[PDB]
Formats: sequence, structure tokens, C-alpha cells
Amino acid sequence: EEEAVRLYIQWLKDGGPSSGRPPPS
Repeated sequence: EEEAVRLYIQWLKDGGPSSGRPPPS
């Protein structure tokens, strides 16, 4: 992908907007 999003998705594998992390954007 964009791999801004692969991170993102990766962020979302943790829960994304519920990870406790601000998104990779």
C-alpha cells in the first residue's frame, strides 16, 4: 500500500484509534 497506511493498519492491528496511539497519518 501507501505504507503510510501499512503502519496505519499496523496501528489498527493494535486497535488504531483505540490503540492509545496517535495515528501514523
